Amino acid sequence: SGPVPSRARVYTDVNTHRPREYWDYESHVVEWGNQDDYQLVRKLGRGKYSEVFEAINITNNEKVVVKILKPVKKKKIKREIKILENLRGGPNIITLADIVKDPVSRTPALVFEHVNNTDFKQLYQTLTDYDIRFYMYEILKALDYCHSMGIMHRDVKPHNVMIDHEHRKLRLIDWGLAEFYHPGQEYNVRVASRYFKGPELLVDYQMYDYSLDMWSLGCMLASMIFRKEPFFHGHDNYDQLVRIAKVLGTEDLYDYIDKYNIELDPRFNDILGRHSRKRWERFVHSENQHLVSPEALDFLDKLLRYDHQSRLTAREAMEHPYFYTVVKDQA
Ligand SMILES: N#Cc1cnn2c(NC3CC3)cc(-c3nnn(CCN4CCCCC4)c3-c3ccc(=O)[nH]c3)nc12
Repeated sequence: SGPVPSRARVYTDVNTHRPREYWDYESHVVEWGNQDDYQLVRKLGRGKYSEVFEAINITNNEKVVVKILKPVKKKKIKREIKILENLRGGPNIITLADIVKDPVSRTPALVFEHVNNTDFKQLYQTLTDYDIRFYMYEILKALDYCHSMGIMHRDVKPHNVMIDHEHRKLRLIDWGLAEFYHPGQEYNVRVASRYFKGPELLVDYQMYDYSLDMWSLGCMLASMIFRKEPFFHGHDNYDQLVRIAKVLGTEDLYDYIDKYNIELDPRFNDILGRHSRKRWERFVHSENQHLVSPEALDFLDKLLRYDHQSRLTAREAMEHPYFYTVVKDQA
């Protein structure tokens, strides 16, 4: 028979209770601003679906970030715009300032608030135990808010986390892969970058939910406290699952497959092997021990579970002893 269905443990029907317009992005009508309000200053980078620039809004002298899109299905641009508008003003969510189009080229561009970011390949190695808890807590506020609003980010990784360390300011960006959660919906598993993909994506289990973001968050926490980037270093999507199995063990994986009646791709049989569940101590050493504590390991263990239903929710994660000092300092 086929796979056993699943439903999100929390915020299951928040979209069902909303008016259709909230989540039916295919019928969203884009509100366009004036492209002449912005002047491109410099290129920040490119990508498969966009080129991004730093720009100046000449009507108020505000520094902005402009993401000029390459050909993308209009429903997907509508999805990103709709999600950004629904989440506007939410804790640590990037602000979509404007949406403009080149009148000649017909090329759309999304205009975002600017964050004076310090690239993670320099910032992360300088972070203290307290910095890691503080910033993890800030990401959790962004995830609990978007999940409570019926949205999964589906692309949580260091590149999508903008940090202005001088001002202790964090923003979760790039909502281009984000989706609305609907109970019973089967989603595309070809989402997220390889190292952050949850087991549900790797075994082709389509009835996933917000908990997908908690796995990616666990991958980020592990890379930060162990200074091991990436934490699960797969050569491809098949080997990515092997890398997780070598840490979490094959027994919990096969119990996960059996529980949801998942048909495993036959390629997996001869590569998964048999592996015991390792203890987190084998990743601890003299140069990372200052970031590792029993509460960091307890929290990590509760995020990195094969069974998406058994991972902490963003709200349960925020109540973890790992954040007691951050919570006390914010009060
Ligand atoms: N939204 C937003 C946003 C706010 N600030 N801010 C900054 N600030 C730093 C300039 C100080 C940079 C970027 C950015 N830089 N490169 N890329 C593109 C991806 N990059 C290409 C080079 C290699 C690594 C991946 C982006 C971006 C913007 C929007 C987006 O949706 N995805 C990504 N985005 C933002």
